[PDB]
Amino acid sequence: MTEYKLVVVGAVGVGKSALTIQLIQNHFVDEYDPTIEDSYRKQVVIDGETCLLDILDTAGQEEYSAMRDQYMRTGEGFLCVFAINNTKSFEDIHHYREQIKRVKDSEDVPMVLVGNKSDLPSRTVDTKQAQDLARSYGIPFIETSAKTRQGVDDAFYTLVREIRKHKE
Ligand SMILES: COc1ccc2[nH]cc(CN(C)C)c2c1
Repeated sequence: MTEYKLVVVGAVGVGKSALTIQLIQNHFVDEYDPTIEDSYRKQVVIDGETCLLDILDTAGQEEYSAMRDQYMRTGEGFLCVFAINNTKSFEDIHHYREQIKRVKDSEDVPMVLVGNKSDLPSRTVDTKQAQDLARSYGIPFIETSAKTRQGVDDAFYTLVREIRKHKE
């Protein structure tokens, strides 16, 4: 069995744990908890292929800068989930992108753009502009609300598809 190695990163006020737990045990928590290092490993079926995903939830606080630059070339995919309600996290993505490219040492890298809190009428991040920004890198942008769970399953399939395309 192929063990997929990926991590979940994001800014403050995104609610990353809402999306992870939703797929892990189908549960949604409204409470906010700054998960520093929480393991979310589960058997996932991708295209009829049951595999083990080493999913880890990591917080992106400035308190851990050196620790965050310690190692990065040990992950296949970096789940960068932002919130459509947080315009800061949307613009911050550029910084994260630059960081990834710097360490990856390669431009050929499969990535996707998923946004959380799409169930909020308080939209700050425009989908049109997001599409343009995503198309600049060649990555797809999908709105994935954890509360109602809209297009989250399908989004995960596409995320892994690009990784498989990179494999072969
Ligand atoms: C770079 O740190 C990473 C990246 C991806 C990973 N997949 C699995 C692991 C290890 N696991 C114990 C979290 C991991 C670490």
